Amino acid sequence: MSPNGNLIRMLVLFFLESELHEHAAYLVDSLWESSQELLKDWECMTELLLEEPVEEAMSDRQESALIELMVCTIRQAAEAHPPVGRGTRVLTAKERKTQIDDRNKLTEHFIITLPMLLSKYSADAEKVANLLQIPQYFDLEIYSTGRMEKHLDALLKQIKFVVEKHVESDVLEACSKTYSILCSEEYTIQNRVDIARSQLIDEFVDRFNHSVEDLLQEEADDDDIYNVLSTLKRLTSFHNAHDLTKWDLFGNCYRLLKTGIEHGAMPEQIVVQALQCSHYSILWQLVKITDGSPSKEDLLVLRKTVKSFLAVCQQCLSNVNTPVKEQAFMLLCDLLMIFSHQLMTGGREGLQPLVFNPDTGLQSELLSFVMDHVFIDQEANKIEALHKRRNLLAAFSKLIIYDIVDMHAAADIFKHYMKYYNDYGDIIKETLSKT
Ligand SMILES: O=C(CC1CCCCC1)Nn1cnnc1
Repeated sequence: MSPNGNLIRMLVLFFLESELHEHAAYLVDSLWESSQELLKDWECMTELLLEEPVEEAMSDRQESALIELMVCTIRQAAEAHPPVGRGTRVLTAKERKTQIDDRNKLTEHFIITLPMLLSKYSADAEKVANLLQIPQYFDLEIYSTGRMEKHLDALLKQIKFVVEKHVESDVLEACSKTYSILCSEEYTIQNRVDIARSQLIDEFVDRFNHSVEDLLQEEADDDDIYNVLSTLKRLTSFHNAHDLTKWDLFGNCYRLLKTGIEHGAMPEQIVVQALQCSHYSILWQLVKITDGSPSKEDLLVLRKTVKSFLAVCQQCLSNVNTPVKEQAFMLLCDLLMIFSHQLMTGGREGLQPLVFNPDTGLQSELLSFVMDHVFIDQEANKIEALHKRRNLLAAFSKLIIYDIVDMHAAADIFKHYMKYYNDYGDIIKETLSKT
């Protein structure tokens, strides 16, 4: 009750204060055999999180740490295996039984308690994002079984509050994925969630559209810019896992990107998001066309869309802001692979009119970026920025392998940059081998 409450408070302290466990998931995993009973006292945890003190309060950091530990215990309980990077087998009868029992407990519990947790910590993005990892583990059918419809409403109310209050890409993506899990994985609740999710979108599409018009008709305000970006961010987040094509979003993103090209003065984040959103619209347009039996004119309308967007991403290579370039590049190396001749695989030869070969000028520019932005002269931010450039190359690399860009002019650049390995590598190798 409060005995487990002391232990858990001290366990949060031992995690934070000692750098003996760096990963929460690993700490939990390590203790799991010995301290399962304690680590699945979820009523204790939510209590510690939700109650007000008598004495000694929790500090903001330790609350955060508790939530993270809690989410890790939930996973391990639900999944019944160690986390990614500690894995290795059959569940025994009793282990399976415990898994079903634990899943039931945490679902009933968290259905009721997750809306409350989200309410209290609604503005703490890192906490909210961490809490919204929880529904993926629920036994969704219990939203019907328990006559628990009141708490699904409750959750959806809070998810609405979160998206409405936040712009962080983690928070938003966490929300999107959550609607995703509540939607498609039970018919009973599907109709209810779809109604709440579609009403949410609507409110933002209207705000976005009004804001798009505000900005473009306009001397443009900081408000105008915050409204366009803020709303767009929400929609782009969702547009990855939700098919928002019924709202013609591609049109207003295209206006923001063309205005930015013409007059040069569109904020980098609006441009980056507008690109990402348009891209997501396009992929979803494709999915509807693959799966349906499309006519000639369907294909020809999608083609014109794609040609007009590849034109835009090309032009965006020349944007001063290097995040735009990277995004534009990323999308080019995505799209030119997608609308390659691969598109006519699996008896899909109807799609020929959608195939695109990038011209010489575009291949030259897709070489240019690599010379300028993968291969550059000159803590935690640099190990991250490296893996990005690594991905930018790996995405370019696919175009080389299938002769979509000039495979010889590419390799020439790879020569030029590997020169010091070919000229002095052996000598540097053997030298370091004797020290
Ligand atoms: O947060 C905003 C507006 C917001 C729009 C959605 C995400 C980008 C930023 N502005 N800002 C204030 N101080 N620095 C930037």
